[PDB]
Amino acid sequence: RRYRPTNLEPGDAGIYHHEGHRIRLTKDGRCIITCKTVEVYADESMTVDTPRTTFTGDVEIQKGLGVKGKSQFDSNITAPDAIINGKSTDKHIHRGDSGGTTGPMQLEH
Amino acid sequence: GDAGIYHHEGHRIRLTKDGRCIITCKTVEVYADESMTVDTPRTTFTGDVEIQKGLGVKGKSQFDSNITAPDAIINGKSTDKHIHRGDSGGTTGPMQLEH
Amino acid sequence: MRRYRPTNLEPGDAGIYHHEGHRIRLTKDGRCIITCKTVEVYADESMTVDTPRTTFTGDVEIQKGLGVKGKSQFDSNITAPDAIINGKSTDKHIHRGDSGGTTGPMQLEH
Ligand SMILES: [Ca+2]
Ligand SMILES: [Cl-]
Ligand SMILES: [Fe+3]
Repeated sequence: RRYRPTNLEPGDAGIYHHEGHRIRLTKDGRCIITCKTVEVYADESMTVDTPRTTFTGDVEIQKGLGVKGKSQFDSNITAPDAIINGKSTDKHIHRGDSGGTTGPMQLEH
Repeated sequence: GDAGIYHHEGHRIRLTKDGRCIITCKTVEVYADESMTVDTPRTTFTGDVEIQKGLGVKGKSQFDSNITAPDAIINGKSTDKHIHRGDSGGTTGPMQLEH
Repeated sequence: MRRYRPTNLEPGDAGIYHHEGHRIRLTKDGRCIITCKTVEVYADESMTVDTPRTTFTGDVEIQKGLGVKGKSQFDSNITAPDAIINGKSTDKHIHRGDSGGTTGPMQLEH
């Protein structure tokens, strides 16, 4: 897919490359960047301060993730372990129905 | 002096002292037909984030509030369908709703 | 940081450039490059990134909620106060036991 819009409106402000990619400010408070690739090199940090950020594609995080609010995953997640309320899911047990202990989490069957 | 681009309505992109790049607007739309790469030690979103395809995380993840998912495959084992060796040497049934 | 990359101005470049050396540059072959110490984006309503893949080389912190439509692969441990899996609390889940009764809730590993 190639998307290099060229329309301009009265009052637009921008940075424009002759190949067609650009950064544009236009009416109704909109900033629109249209290009092949965006690279950000920020020595210290990037902050995105907005009520909602949406990524339409895949996201890869090469170090860690922290989330303060609730997370909703619509498809399966995979992890080597999930520590849930201090308890390893991989190795958790239960008090069994005869008052002993079960073995650890096992493969479905 | 600063460098920047400014719209009459008030939104702008500015470069200013101490290596700051500042974008201030109502909406930001980034269209990148191939990819976006953000090379920085820490990225912080102050609001919600929605990812419409998949997520991959190499490092540890810390969720401070509950997560929800149709299944979590933990060390190769379905959480939704997992069982245990029972306390009498048989097998339990699969994960069931809390009592 | 990834260094040793081309940074010299080419014919046709368009940008904004601060005296200190940070910059936003558009260069050949459809490339946009932001180089600085800090990036601060503020969008009063929303930000949308429409791209097949977004990569963050460092840590990410999300201060409100996260939603993911596709599959998620976590290569290291995750931690949460609870995981509601197919409608069932992981923290509090039970099983039918091996003797016709029911087990207690999830307990710490041995
Ligand atoms: Ca039993
Ligand atoms: Cl049992
Ligand atoms: Fe269990």
